[PDB]
Amino acid sequence: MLLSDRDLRAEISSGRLGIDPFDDTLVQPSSIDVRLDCLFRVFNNTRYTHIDPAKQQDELTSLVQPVDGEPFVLHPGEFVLGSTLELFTLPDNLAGRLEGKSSLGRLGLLTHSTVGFIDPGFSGHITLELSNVANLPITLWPGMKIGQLCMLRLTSPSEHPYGSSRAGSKYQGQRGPTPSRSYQNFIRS
Amino acid sequence: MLLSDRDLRAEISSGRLGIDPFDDTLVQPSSIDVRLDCLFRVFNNTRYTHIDPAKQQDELTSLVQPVDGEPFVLHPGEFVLGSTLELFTLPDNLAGRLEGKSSLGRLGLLTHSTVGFIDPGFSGHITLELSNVANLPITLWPGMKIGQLCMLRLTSPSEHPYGSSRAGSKYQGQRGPTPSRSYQNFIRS
Amino acid sequence: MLLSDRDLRAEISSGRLGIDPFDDTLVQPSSIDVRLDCLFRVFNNTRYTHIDPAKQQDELTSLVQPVDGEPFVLHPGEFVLGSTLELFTLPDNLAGRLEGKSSLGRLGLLTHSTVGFIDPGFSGHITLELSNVANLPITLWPGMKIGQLCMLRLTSPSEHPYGSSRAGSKYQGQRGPTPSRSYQNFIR
Amino acid sequence: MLLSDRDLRAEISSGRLGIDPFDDTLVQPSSIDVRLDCLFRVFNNTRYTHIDPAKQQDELTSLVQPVDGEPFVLHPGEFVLGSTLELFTLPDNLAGRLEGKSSLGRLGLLTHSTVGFIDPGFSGHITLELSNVANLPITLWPGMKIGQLCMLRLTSPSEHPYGSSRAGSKYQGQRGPTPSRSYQNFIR
Amino acid sequence: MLLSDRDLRAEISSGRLGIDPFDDTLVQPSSIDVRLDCLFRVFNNTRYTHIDPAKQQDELTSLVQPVDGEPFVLHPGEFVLGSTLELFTLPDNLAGRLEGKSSLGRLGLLTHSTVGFIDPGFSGHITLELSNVANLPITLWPGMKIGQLCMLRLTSPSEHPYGSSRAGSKYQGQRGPTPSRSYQNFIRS
Amino acid sequence: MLLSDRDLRAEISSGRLGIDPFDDTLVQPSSIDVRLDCLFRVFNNTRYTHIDPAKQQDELTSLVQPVDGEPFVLHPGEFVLGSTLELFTLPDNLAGRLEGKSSLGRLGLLTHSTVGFIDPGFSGHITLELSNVANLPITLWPGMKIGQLCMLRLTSPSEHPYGSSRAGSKYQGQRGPTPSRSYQNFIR
Ligand SMILES: Cc1cn([C@H]2C[C@H](O)[C@@H](COP(=O)(O)OP(=O)(O)OP(=O)(O)O)O2)c(=O)[nH]c1=O
Ligand SMILES: Cc1cn([C@H]2C[C@H](O)[C@@H](COP(=O)(O)OP(=O)(O)OP(=O)(O)O)O2)c(=O)[nH]c1=O
Ligand SMILES: Cc1cn([C@H]2C[C@H](O)[C@@H](COP(=O)(O)OP(=O)(O)OP(=O)(O)O)O2)c(=O)[nH]c1=O
Ligand SMILES: Cc1cn([C@H]2C[C@H](O)[C@@H](COP(=O)(O)OP(=O)(O)OP(=O)(O)O)O2)c(=O)[nH]c1=O
Ligand SMILES: Cc1cn([C@H]2C[C@H](O)[C@@H](COP(=O)(O)OP(=O)(O)OP(=O)(O)O)O2)c(=O)[nH]c1=O
Ligand SMILES: Cc1cn([C@H]2C[C@H](O)[C@@H](COP(=O)(O)OP(=O)(O)OP(=O)(O)O)O2)c(=O)[nH]c1=O
Ligand SMILES: [Mg+2]
Ligand SMILES: [Mg+2]
Ligand SMILES: [Mg+2]
Ligand SMILES: [Mg+2]
Ligand SMILES: [Mg+2]
Ligand SMILES: [Mg+2]
Ligand SMILES: [Mg+2]
Repeated sequence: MLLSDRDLRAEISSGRLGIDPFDDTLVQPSSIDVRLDCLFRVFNNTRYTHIDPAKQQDELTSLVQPVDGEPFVLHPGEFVLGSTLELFTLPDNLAGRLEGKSSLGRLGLLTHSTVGFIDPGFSGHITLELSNVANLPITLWPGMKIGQLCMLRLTSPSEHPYGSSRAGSKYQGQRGPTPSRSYQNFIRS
Repeated sequence: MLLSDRDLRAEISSGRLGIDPFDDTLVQPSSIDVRLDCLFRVFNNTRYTHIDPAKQQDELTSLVQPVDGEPFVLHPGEFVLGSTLELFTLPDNLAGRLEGKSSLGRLGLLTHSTVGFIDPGFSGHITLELSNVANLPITLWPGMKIGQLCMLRLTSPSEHPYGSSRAGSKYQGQRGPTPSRSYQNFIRS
Repeated sequence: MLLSDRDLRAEISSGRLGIDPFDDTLVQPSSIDVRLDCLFRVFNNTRYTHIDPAKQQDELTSLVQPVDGEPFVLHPGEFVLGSTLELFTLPDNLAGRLEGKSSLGRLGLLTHSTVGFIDPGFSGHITLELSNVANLPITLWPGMKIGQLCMLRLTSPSEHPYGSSRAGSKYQGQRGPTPSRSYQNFIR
Repeated sequence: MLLSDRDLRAEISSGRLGIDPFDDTLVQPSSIDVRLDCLFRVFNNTRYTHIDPAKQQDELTSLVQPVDGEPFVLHPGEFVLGSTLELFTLPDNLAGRLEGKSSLGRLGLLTHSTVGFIDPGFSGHITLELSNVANLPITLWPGMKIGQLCMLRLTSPSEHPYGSSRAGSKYQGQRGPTPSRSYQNFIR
Repeated sequence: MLLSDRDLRAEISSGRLGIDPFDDTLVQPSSIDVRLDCLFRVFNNTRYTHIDPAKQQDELTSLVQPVDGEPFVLHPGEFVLGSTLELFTLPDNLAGRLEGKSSLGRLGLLTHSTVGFIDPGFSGHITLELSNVANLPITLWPGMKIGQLCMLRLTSPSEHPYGSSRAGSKYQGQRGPTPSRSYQNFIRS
Repeated sequence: MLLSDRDLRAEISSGRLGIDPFDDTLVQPSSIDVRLDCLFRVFNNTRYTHIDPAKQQDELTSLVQPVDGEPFVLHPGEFVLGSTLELFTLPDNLAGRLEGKSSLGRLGLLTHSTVGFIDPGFSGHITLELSNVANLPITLWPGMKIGQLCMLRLTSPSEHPYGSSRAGSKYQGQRGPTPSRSYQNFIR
């Protein structure tokens, strides 16, 4: 069951779904448009020879921030991490889905990739995997709309929400473009 | 809540969900298979130096149509825009999700790219961002199944559906592979 | 309507949703984490000049298996097919959605791509389209968590589920990383 | 034996080595700098599925010309054909070698491919295979210096020079960015 | 000083410059056209995580041979190793330079890897680094002309020619597409 | 006319061809092997939208130096600038040609872009355009042999050698991996 605009506003003003800062004009028929932050992470290490999801690789990424008023330039075939301006707090009976915007998709900007679910009980900023598949570089302007977020009802409240210790959650209360933490609790055969 | 085949047909023959032209044999257990049109847009401009979502960039794409009976050839690492053969009209209490087909995915043909939602009240053809990630070119045949569409029930009807002036919608009643219109109402810092 | 952890377990232990082998610690607040198998398919043919979805192209892929304890190395811009360790059986009133994991996405590993739908009544392993978009190769370890699966309620049971002959389904009971079968019943 | 600036000028003003239009300020210590024309060929066909050197493939390329004053934009990983402003006529006792310029190499501009020889007796413009390996598009301005050309003495005059019918030459007197003609006299 | 056709034939028929098999119709005004063999090496290992020129990496390449009458298909952005049909034996007073052919360069086929020089005294087949920069795959036909070879006079014969033990040569008498042997005698800081 | 080993050593020990530091065991039958320095330039700017050879673009590159004993990792499809350990001084009657090494070419390591000419009179280090075309990253070790240099005799001494003001030379006495200076004296 998917929340409409009427029921989204109702969740926000009742304080059960948190969006901060919230702006009413961003509410769309079925979802809410979200905006790009001003910090990015680039993959510009020259020491590592490979990425091993089983190891923590500290210096794999660098923090970059466009000079104010200037854009960040995403080169063709480059991959960077970005963040949402807004902070999201979901209750334990709602699930989120993050999708890109059609306007940007049509330019060749892939805006997350492969990763849907925002878990019930999640609280923090959202990390965005930004990718360019066009043959020109794209200029990203901090504060621009970058994606959109819709809410699904769950059948019943989550027994062990995100951030609870039974779930073993890696990203509760995350801030910037946060690097991968897969080495934590890594399993294999 | 996701509509099954039974309830999809029921929506179509009651005239609340529009598909044109409709073909019953395309209805799947949980979704409906959709077909590729015969118009494409290619990014073959040589004047622009970069893509700026904040500006309208008119001559960024060219319209192309395969000679009849011939295929469109998608080169490895190319990106093109395509369209659906069908025209979709959604009511204000249903939302749509577009996904690729597993048979094509396994060949290295991406269909949706970063984007998912179809808004309640939307009406028109659907633009497809087609990409090739294999190491060989892929021949696309106009009229082929290219993807699939499922419908989600909303919690309550959309207050300000797609195309309504409160939503500020850019694509209502779109026809061919439509270029990006992100410059319209563009916000930033 | 999306099943929570409580209702997922309830489906599994009532035998209506099959996961094999099942492991309870893989159940997440809204979904269940799934693990990578040890067979892959690589696109290393040098005879074909193009891919035609309308023709069956037999030798388009090769089967590869890492030497035991070793990883499979996914090169930047490479595309391979993988499989899930688990075998999934869905009832005819549930649908599934497969998504990647945020920890791996942040590394540049795209796990499926462009396909989300598991059909009511589907039974088999899941084939995964694995892709690397970083500028370094990634080591994939067999048995690692690779993705996650949630379940949606349908409005009513599927009239003609997956694998039923009215649906014309190509992949019922699939085993390894299965090649594309689009040539079957191809329309244009 | 490689001609120096002194001996190059001597060949040009004696009329044995033709450069047209010639400009004396383009002569360098060991070579002569050459300039980019204003016509290009782009590979933007969507009908062909592969390149077969053994077949003539007519519509493989399109002719493009920047609007006057504007640059041609070479995208990262694109490949285009260009031409020299100048027309070169070599005698039958000199051979030419074409190389890029270090100022452009350092920007990521590959300017000819993997080819260097200008055969004795060749006459015509030179086709340039232009390539970008940087991560940003490069703007090429018509009339810019794009490469350089030096001359080697042969041990003795060429018995059957370029363009002679015993050599079987495909490109004698070529004009614009000329598409490949490998299908002519193709052996296998 | 560069040998012309006249002086090339004279070297060949005097037995000082060896080409086997020799074909007179391949002699060009300033060079001699050379043909592609029928064995290739592809880089299709999945165990190594990086290339270290300092280590021998045995299974880095696989030997492949087109089925007879069929072509080898070089994919866009692929890199393979090939060989010359001919076996070259240079004297100790001549140097060779290998270059591609203009007809193939214009199709997007790079025939070697930045490499040029063939050393006085060298004897064997030549390994070719084959590369595709077009957006379509190229079909290479065994026995096709693939490049060309000219000869430069040296100021005086080579004191310690190629293959002599003072030179420390890695490839004397090579046969097929031979993998890199840089690990032999590798120096660093 | 191309100098052999015998005549190269003769030029070096007579002081007319400068190599510093020189090492005799690097002299090869027809050329002299050269070694990689320990500074690189990477193209990691995020402000510029395109490369314009006609404008100086200051912050286009960054200086990077591997931690001592560690390698520099060149990623597939990356492009960096490097330098030669040695400093070359050529006389005004010799020309140089730079080429890669076959052992590295076979690994997928491109070592100069399209260029090759070293001008008579040139003095300084040589800037190397390093490129990776394999599907795995390559580790470059500072001090490794990276390329080779041969010498051609000119017909007669250069009238206006490199670095002379008539030639208008941009790179005389260059030190590290020097960025492009094409904007200087740019014509169009
Ligand atoms: C999303 C996904 C599904 N599947 C499985 C579950 C689906 O029910 C099944 C079919 O997916 P479909 O998208 O329906 O594939 P298809 O429509 O091209 O072929 P068919 O005629 O069988 O419908 O494949 C995968 O194997 N891998 C995946 O990544
Ligand atoms: C997912 C998808 C949607 N659509 C259609 C259906 C959506 O209702 C419509 C708009 O999608 P949006 O994602 O909302 O595009 P937008 O937010 O950038 O622009 P707008 O101001 O109009 O909201 O586009 C496509 O054409 N192609 C696609 O791939
Ligand atoms: C989809 C998405 C989610 N998130 C957030 C919301 C999710 O609830 C949270 C974790 O997503 P998960 O997919 O659950 O990541 P994970 O399973 O690898 O790690 P964990 O142990 O924490 O479960 O990350 C992002 O930051 N970026 C994204 O693109
Ligand atoms: C081939 C090569 C030369 N060089 C040196 C030797 C040359 O004498 C010098 C200039 O090469 P040029 O090719 O002449 O560069 P340029 O013509 O663009 O600039 P200029 O005005 O200086 O002529 O650069 C390198 O630094 N790196 C290289 O890869
Ligand atoms: C190197 C080069 C040469 N040329 C010219 C000068 C050469 O003499 C001519 C042919 O080069 P070749 O290398 O001989 O081309 P080819 O052998 O494939 O064809 P042909 O039968 O004519 O020999 O092309 C270019 O146009 N562009 C270039 O980049
Ligand atoms: C240019 C070229 C040369 N060769 C042959 C002829 C050369 O004399 C020989 C070695 O070339 P080199 O460039 O000298 O290779 P190297 O210095 O890395 O190794 P070595 O210790 O043997 O000198 O390889 C090829 O096989 N393929 C080619 O593309
Ligand atoms: Mg929208
Ligand atoms: Mg289906
Ligand atoms: Mg999880
Ligand atoms: Mg110069
Ligand atoms: Mg020729
Ligand atoms: Mg050597
Ligand atoms: Mg060269």
